[PDB]
Amino acid sequence: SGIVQQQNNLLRAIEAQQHLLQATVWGIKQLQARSGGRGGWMEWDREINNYTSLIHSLIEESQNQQEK
Amino acid sequence: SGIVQQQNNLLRAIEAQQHLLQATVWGIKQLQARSGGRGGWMEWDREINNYTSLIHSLIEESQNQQEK
Amino acid sequence: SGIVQQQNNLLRAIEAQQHLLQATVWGIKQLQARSGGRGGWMEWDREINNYTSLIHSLIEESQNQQEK
Repeated sequence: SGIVQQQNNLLRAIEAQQHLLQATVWGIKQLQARSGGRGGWMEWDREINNYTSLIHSLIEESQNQQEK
Repeated sequence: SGIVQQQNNLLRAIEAQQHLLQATVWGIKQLQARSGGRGGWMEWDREINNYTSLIHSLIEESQNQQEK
Repeated sequence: SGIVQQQNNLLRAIEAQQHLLQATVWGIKQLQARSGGRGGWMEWDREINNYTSLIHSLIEESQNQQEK
């Protein structure tokens, strides 16, 4: 199954990009900390965290269905 | 078709990550607004918007070919 | 193979999102340059660059296995 191995490849790419996205978000948080504090960013944090949970969920789902 | 359902899973992950990317971009825009204004960021906005159109396009394409 | 063409579609989406991610990272770097310099961001740069290499690698891998 070149298709299956390829699907794992795409999943790994998404996983890697998620890590990149997380580091990018962290970069922004550090900037916010300088420039203004982070109190006004609670809802933004929530949106990002929620999307992260959604993505992690989909990765697990892919691994779950991959697995048997 | 575990392969097809799995492909939808990957598409959903990309869709979710796009939402995350969009929120992340918004975070940067707010920072730019403080720190310097946004006049010098028109071309950057254009590049991001263009890539967003490209991505939205690919999502629709995937859904289009999914569909029948 | 609607599945194969669809897999290319997903790969293209990831490729496009990578370009978006790269532009987003650049946006943050410019902000850091104003607000504080970039000396303290060497390790962050390294993490992002490393994840970018990992992603580029997976794209090539997908294209490699696509190809024959």
